[PDB]
Amino acid sequence: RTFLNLTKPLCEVNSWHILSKDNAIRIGEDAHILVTREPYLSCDPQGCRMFALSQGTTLRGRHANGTIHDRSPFRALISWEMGQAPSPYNTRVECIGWSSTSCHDGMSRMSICMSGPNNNASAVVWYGGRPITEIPSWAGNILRTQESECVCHKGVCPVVMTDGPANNRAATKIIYFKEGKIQKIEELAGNAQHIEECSCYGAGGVIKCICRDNWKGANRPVITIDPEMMTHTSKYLCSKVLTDTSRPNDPTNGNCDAPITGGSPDPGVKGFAFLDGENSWLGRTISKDSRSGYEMLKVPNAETDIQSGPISNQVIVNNQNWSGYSGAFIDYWANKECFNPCFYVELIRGRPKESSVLWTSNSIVALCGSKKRLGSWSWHDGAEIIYFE
Amino acid sequence: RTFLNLTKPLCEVNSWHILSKDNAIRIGEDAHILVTREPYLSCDPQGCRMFALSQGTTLRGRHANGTIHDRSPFRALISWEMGQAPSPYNTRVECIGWSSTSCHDGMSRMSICMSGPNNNASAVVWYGGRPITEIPSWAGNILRTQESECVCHKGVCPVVMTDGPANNRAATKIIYFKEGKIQKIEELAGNAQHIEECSCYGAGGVIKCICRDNWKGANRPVITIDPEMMTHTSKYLCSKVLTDTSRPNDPTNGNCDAPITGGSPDPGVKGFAFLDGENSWLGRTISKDSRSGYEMLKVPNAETDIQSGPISNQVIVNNQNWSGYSGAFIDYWANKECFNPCFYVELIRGRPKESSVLWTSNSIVALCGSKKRLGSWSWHDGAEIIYFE
Amino acid sequence: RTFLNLTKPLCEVNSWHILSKDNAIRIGEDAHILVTREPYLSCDPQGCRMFALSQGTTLRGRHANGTIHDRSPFRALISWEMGQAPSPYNTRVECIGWSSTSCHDGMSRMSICMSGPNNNASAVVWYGGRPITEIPSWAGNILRTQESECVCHKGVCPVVMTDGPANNRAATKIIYFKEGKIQKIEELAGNAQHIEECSCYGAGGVIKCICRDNWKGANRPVITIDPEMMTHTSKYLCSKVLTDTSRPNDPTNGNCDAPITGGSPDPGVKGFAFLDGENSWLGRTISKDSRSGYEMLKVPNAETDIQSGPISNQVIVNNQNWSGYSGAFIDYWANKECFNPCFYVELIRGRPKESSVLWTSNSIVALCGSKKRLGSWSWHDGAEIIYFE
Amino acid sequence: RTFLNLTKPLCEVNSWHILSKDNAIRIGEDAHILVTREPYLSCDPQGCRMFALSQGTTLRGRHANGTIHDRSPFRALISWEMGQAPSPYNTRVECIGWSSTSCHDGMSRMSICMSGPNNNASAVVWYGGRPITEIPSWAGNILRTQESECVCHKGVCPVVMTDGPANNRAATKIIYFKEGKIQKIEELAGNAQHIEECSCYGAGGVIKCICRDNWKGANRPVITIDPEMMTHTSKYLCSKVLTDTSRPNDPTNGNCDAPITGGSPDPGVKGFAFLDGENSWLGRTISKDSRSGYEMLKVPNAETDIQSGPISNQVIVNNQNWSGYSGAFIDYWANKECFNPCFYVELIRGRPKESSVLWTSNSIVALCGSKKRLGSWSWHDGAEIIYFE
Ligand SMILES: *[C@@H]1O[C@H](CO)[C@@H](O[C@@H]2O[C@H](CO)[C@@H](O[C@@H]3O[C@H](CO)[C@@H](O)[C@H](O)[C@@H]3O)[C@H](O)[C@H]2NC(C)=O)[C@H](O)[C@H]1NC(C)=O
Ligand SMILES: *[C@@H]1O[C@H](CO)[C@@H](O[C@@H]2O[C@H](CO)[C@@H](O)[C@H](O)[C@H]2NC(C)=O)[C@H](O)[C@H]1NC(C)=O
Ligand SMILES: CC(=O)N[C@H]1[C@H]([C@H](O)[C@H](O)CO)O[C@@](O)(C(=O)O)C[C@@H]1O
Ligand SMILES: CC(=O)N[C@H]1[C@H]([C@H](O)[C@H](O)CO)O[C@@](O)(C(=O)O)C[C@@H]1O
Ligand SMILES: CC(=O)N[C@H]1[C@H]([C@H](O)[C@H](O)CO)O[C@@](O)(C(=O)O)C[C@@H]1O
Ligand SMILES: CC(=O)N[C@H]1[C@H]([C@H](O)[C@H](O)CO)O[C@@](O)(C(=O)O)C[C@@H]1O
Ligand SMILES: CC(=O)N[C@H]1[C@H]([C@H](O)[C@H](O)CO)O[C@@](O)(C(=O)O)C[C@@H]1O
Ligand SMILES: CC(=O)N[C@H]1[C@H]([C@H](O)[C@H](O)CO)O[C@@](O)(C(=O)O)C[C@@H]1O
Ligand SMILES: CC(=O)N[C@H]1[C@H]([C@H](O)[C@H](O)CO)O[C@@](O)(C(=O)O)C[C@@H]1O
Ligand SMILES: CC(=O)N[C@H]1[C@H]([C@H](O)[C@H](O)CO)O[C@@](O)(C(=O)O)C[C@@H]1O
Ligand SMILES: *[C@@H]1O[C@H](CO)[C@@H](O)[C@H](O)[C@H]1NC(C)=O
Ligand SMILES: *[C@@H]1O[C@H](CO)[C@@H](O)[C@H](O)[C@H]1NC(C)=O
Ligand SMILES: *[C@@H]1O[C@H](CO)[C@@H](O)[C@H](O)[C@H]1NC(C)=O
Ligand SMILES: *[C@@H]1O[C@H](CO)[C@@H](O)[C@H](O)[C@H]1NC(C)=O
Ligand SMILES: [Ca+2]
Ligand SMILES: [Ca+2]
Ligand SMILES: [Ca+2]
Ligand SMILES: [Ca+2]
Repeated sequence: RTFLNLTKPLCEVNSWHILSKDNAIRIGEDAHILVTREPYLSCDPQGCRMFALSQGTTLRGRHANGTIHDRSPFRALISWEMGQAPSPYNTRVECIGWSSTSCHDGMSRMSICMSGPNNNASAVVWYGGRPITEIPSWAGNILRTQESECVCHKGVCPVVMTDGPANNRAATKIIYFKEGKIQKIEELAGNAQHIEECSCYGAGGVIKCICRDNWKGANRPVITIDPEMMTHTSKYLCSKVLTDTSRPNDPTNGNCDAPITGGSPDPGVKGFAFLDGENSWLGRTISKDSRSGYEMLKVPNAETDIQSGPISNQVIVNNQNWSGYSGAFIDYWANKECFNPCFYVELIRGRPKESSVLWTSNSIVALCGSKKRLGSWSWHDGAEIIYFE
Repeated sequence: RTFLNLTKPLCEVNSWHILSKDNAIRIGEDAHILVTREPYLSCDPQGCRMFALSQGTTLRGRHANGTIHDRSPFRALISWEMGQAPSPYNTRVECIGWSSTSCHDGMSRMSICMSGPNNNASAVVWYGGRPITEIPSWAGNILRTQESECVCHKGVCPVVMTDGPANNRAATKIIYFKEGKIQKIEELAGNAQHIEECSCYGAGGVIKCICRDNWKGANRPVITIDPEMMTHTSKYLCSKVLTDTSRPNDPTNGNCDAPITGGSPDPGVKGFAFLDGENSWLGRTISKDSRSGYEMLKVPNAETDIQSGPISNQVIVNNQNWSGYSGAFIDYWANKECFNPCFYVELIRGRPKESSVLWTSNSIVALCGSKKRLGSWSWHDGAEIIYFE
Repeated sequence: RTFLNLTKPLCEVNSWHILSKDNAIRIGEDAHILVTREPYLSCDPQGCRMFALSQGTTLRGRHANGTIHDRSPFRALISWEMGQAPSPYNTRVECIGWSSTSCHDGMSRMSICMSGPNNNASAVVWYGGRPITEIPSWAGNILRTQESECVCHKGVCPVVMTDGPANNRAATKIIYFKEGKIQKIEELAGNAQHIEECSCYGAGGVIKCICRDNWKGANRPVITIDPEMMTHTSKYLCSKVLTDTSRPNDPTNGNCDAPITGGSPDPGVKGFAFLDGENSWLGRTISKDSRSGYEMLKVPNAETDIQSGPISNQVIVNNQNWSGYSGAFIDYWANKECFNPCFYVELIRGRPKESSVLWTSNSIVALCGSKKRLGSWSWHDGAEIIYFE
Repeated sequence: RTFLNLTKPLCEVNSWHILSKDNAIRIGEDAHILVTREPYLSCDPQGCRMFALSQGTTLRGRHANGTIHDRSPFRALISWEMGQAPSPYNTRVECIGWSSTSCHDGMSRMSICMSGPNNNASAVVWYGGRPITEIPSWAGNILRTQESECVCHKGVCPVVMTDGPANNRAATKIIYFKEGKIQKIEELAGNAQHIEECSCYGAGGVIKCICRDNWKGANRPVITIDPEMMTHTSKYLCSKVLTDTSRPNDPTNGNCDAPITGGSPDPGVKGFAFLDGENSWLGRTISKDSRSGYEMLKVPNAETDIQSGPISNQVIVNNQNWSGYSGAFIDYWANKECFNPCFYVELIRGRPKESSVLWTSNSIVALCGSKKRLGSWSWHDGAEIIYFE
């Protein structure tokens, strides 16, 4: 019917309610479920779908062996009806490659996938299921993007992409698309020193992207995008509550304008946050060292006050269970007068933390905000690894 | 499309014709069929569909082991095309949780699931495939609901929920919904002493819910709802013909206002009845001790006459086979001048009655009223347990 | 969309071309294929589907064992997109039971199934996917029907049914439906002495049904129905070319008005022919004793001349391979000025002919006429029974 | 919705971007994937689909054994959503047989399959999912066609067919269709000496077909068709860059009007090229002897200059991996002012090159033109033959 406008404010959030869970690993023990990683969700005027990067093999298949590997010619972005597990019989192939993003502009879905060798990858940008535009690498070092949904306003959909070293300064750009065609390209500007795997959402005409600094900061960079002017600024989350993985203990003060460093042994993980003054929530793994457990912390003024701490918390996945990437999404077409925050968490099973199996895959759980105070429990993966031995 | 208005009477019923049967256990022995329980059926303007709570594993998979357990973070309400068996490939996830209800108001389907730990469950109410409202536990003891369809009139859909002990006085409420939003909440009133798992149907502007008293009565409670004023009354089925399971022999007289006690060893099962004067039918298991066999009895005036007995009978499942839950639905959108009574019977296989397997699951059979005098036979499950050993 | 009128003549047929083949057994050896029997095809404004009675188990499943049995509470009529093999994932349940018919009247599809014990069966008649009418057994002996498509004219669809012994005089009726409601019922009239499994088609306002006399005749009965007046007559195929299975050698003369006896060891099989003066074709098995091979014979005047012999032939399945039931259907909605005859052949595999396995099932092949002189080859099933040992 | 016409010019092409890949052998090691060969892709106003000839058994099934054999009554043309692997659950049967072509005219799709014994084969021509025409073998020796998409202009769709010897002079015709009806038949004319398996595309009101001369030449025949006059001419690709398989080294000059002999040990393979002045590209396998590797060569004026050589190259499948047939297609309904070239490569696994398994099958990769300078990597099949032993 119409191009989506981001005019609505964000809903008040006081707790999180379950939206969907696919139990993909429990089911994939017997049924023919695709191996995946890097999942997310995205909505359109008719409902929500799950997305992820297949590895082009089933979980029980002998080719599941060696699926710790991030990049091959056999991966592809695939989408399916929210709640089902991803099989070869229920999935649509959005595009071919090993890094992706996707979003619907109110009229049609744009989907983007990078593929190719490390020194020569390229993106193919699709719209309405047809390929529209190709983008070659500009720094010859693994051209990559969000791994969760992008956001559109009046037909303009910004996408953050990076090309360059994972462990040093790199070349990030924001590309503004309309119907899959490049409208403008900007070089990253501001105080964020390294940008990866941006988790983005919109409200009141503004798009905010909470990302992964894989170089220095255990605090997460924040890009603020104006989709009408097609301009942006960048900096860090102000809060002393650090939310990247492999982080040190939370300091006495955060820093709005420079990375807070430290932690061991990993340099980062995709994550997210909703930032709306008092109404601010940050997610993070529970363990400061590894991708284990997951908590949501309500931290008033996190985007602007270096002394902000948590006033409430919700365990999403207990610390005895494995988590992974986490990213934001919103059902912008809800029949509501405010945009209601949602998020998912990738439940990674297999290697390298579970090395008694030869594969690496995941399942999905997703939740959405509530104004009420709802009880909670842990929504871990649920599969028994001994069954796959 | 318009709102369903309950303007028509019940059709006359003199026997029952076969509507559907999914043979899920038979087919699940090889093809990839999800483990379920608490199934049911519900219709809309286009047709009827089957529903149940998945356990988030297939029947031959290793995770089927332990599915006797009722509540987990891996259960969800799923629905599918009537007659098909539920596989991971042909089921839509309606909501996540371990107790549910659903119904179509003539415009869209409302679905409701409860999830969470015992002392802190919440319901999420969906409308048109999107989440609308959340309701937290009010008594801190397994908030739960019907396990069969709800019924709407002019957009108003009442739901019965209980929170509190299973073996003592609890806190039942009736919640009136419209487009997923709460219109009114009433506390349970009248002579019913305990309320669970109501099976409801509509005719002539009036909604009747036949329930499970898990505390005292082997006679079933009956709530009568007026969807327009949003008020109700409650009492017991008067008839001496007892229909709950683990019940004593039928006494000389029933009791309209108080429970008839006795029976061993189990406190109750979900069941149903159609109450319409002379045109009244009661379902029950054939065995008075176990969930085995299933019979329909025409007992005129069962609703109001403590002396009422059966005038005809129809065996639905012979007493050499396992039954389970049973509930009501109607195709309110049929091209008829009256509303024709339908019902389903859950056919439970595995534990605890068949402990040579490690799982528990169910198939479905469903039948509807006929004014003719149709022959009958047993519609048992039909799987051979030894093939699963 | 309007009601189909049989306003057109039969196309001239000089040859038969391949329309569809599902190869269900070859595929069912590994993938999850439902056991069936008694298949057929039926078309509507949009296309053609295949139909069959499922046994409620896959072919490699342990419940395939014992599927020689014709009647059980686990059978159902299922329909699927023409060409595919029937799996639990791509099949629609039309109705429940162990004998059926189905046809489209231009607006919606009517499907009918009979179920129940031998001395008490009943038919349920469906229209647009809803139950409309119920019909109790009238002779207390396996109420049963065509096992191929019925035909409609101005919204009236006649159906031929039989109740009574298989080896003696039985009671056959013609029931005329309109949107699944009974318009009129007639007892069988004329000189056919027993009727079973009618294969019917329409042309120039007249319905012809070629049937199976299971009692005495190796020649097949023919019923001619006028769908506007709702009347019929009956007799036998006049040709000396006998086409039932288990027949004696063709005699010097046929018999229009009485059965011709003889044949070992089978009392009959479902069959068909198209009867149109010089343009007339008779199907039959190649073997006179058994369900083996299949051939099409152009026998001018077979309907009126006891001396009529073949002038052209086409082998459809060679005599080293198993056949089964056969029946007529036509795509009444084709973009052609005449109605072109089509037919299928059921290819039975397993018991009793192939007793090294425990099951009985089938695949399908279908063909339609051509005015050209096309070459041909055998379309046998194609599976290797050793693979299932 | 209208008849497509071919007035637009070909897009400029400087490199090739990934369009789709199905990973069928990888996924079919465990999931239930049909065995195929002779694939291609074809598009319509809604998108693009993959096509291939099934062998009517899955890859892991016992009936896979023996699938090197080309012709059987079990083969059929199947199509499915682009990117998925072909299983029994998501594939549409287009027509029955062992050699095919198909294409959409902007209103509906035409599909053609040949079937039958070597000496008496026949083609059935389908339009909009309905059979329209049959055509008998004229030379009595494996009537056969393109094995990739045909092309349409203003309702007229030409198709190239051959009947006659594989290793000598044969009888090739062009038949012109409109809604499945024959508008004209022509004998092959011009200097091409033998024609098989033409790969065709349209531009500037003209259709060019790049074929396989199986008789003498390692250079490829080129048939130029005018779909308005319904007439054609023929000769050979002029370039010294030879593109058929089993070919000698490239000579110093090609030959426009006669075959260039040599190569061992195979007489040819299906291949393609796009011919547009300086904007011309030729595909071929990397190995001169065998179906291994695959490369794209930009060769300015290949269609007219015998001295023309490559100015740029892109490896599509490396020379350590198996390839196979290759063909052209275009998405004629893209939103662009030019027709952008696309192509596929068939990735043959199993026999005869990999004789440790009993089967032959394939997977698919397809790419399209880019005006940009995109990097590349190999798109080989991906499966480990040792997992099938
Ligand atoms: C039922 O579930 C609800 C929702 O999870 C629980 O409410 C949570 O309760 C904990 C502990 O009472 C609260 O932690 C308070 O947290 C702040 C910030 O972390 C901390 O500074 C305080 O010392 C205190 O621990 C948490 O805020 C609250 N989360 C909510 C309401 O979202 C409730 O406890 C559960 N009820 C039962 C009976 O288990
Ligand atoms: C055929 O089925 C019908 C329907 O169930 C049977 O009719 C019932 O008859 C029994 C025995 O007289 C009564 O107790 C029931 O009240 C009747 N029930 C209904 C629903 O009508 C009939 O008995 C069966 N006939 C045979 C020969 O078995
Ligand atoms: C294209 C690509 O390789 N993406 C990968 C990125 C980057 O490798 C790192 O963020 C370092 O840049 O993150 C992962 O490796 C990771 O941390 O689990 C997974 C993901 O597949
Ligand atoms: C899922 C899991 O077991 N997490 C455990 C982790 C991991 O074992 C290590 O991080 C792996 O190196 O160790 C902890 O000390 C932690 O980090 O909180 C306890 C936690 O329960
Ligand atoms: C929410 C929940 O656990 N519901 C369960 C109820 C309750 O146990 C009783 O109604 C007592 O409240 O009945 C069952 O357990 C049962 O008897 O088979 C099944 C069902 O899953
Ligand atoms: C399915 C089945 O076998 N049911 C039988 C049951 C069960 O064996 C017990 O309930 C097990 O506890 O026992 C009966 O006496 C009964 O309950 O009526 C007879 C009935 O045939
Ligand atoms: C309802 C029913 O059982 N129909 C069956 C009929 C009857 O046996 C005969 O027509 C005698 O009435 O034919 C079969 O048995 C047969 O010959 O293979 C198959 C079919 O299932
Ligand atoms: C499929 C097959 O082998 N059919 C053969 C049959 C069967 O073997 C017998 O009917 C077994 O009862 O026997 C024939 O004489 C016949 O009936 O025509 C020859 C035919 O080739
Ligand atoms: C109908 C048919 O058999 N087509 C086959 C053709 C012809 O055999 C040859 O082109 C010689 O005519 O090509 C193949 O054999 C081949 O070379 O791989 C495969 C294909 O199945
Ligand atoms: C996939 C593969 O292994 N290809 C190899 C082939 C084949 O082994 C032979 O053609 C088998 O006949 O041999 C080569 O010399 C060639 O043809 O270029 C090297 C190439 O790497
Ligand atoms: C797994 O892959 C490794 C390396 O590719 C190989 O050595 C090993 O044999 C494979 N293991 C299995 C169980 O397939
Ligand atoms: C079944 O589950 C129990 C408890 O988790 C476990 O001890 C046992 O090993 C499992 N048995 C099988 C056969 O998987
Ligand atoms: C070709 O199609 C275009 C677009 O619909 C149309 O404008 C044009 O008239 C057509 N050309 C011819 C020659 O039919
Ligand atoms: C494969 O087919 C051949 C020839 O039909 C046969 O000899 C052999 O037994 C079959 N092999 C297998 C493993 O089935
Ligand atoms: Ca970091
Ligand atoms: Ca009770
Ligand atoms: Ca007979
Ligand atoms: Ca050649």
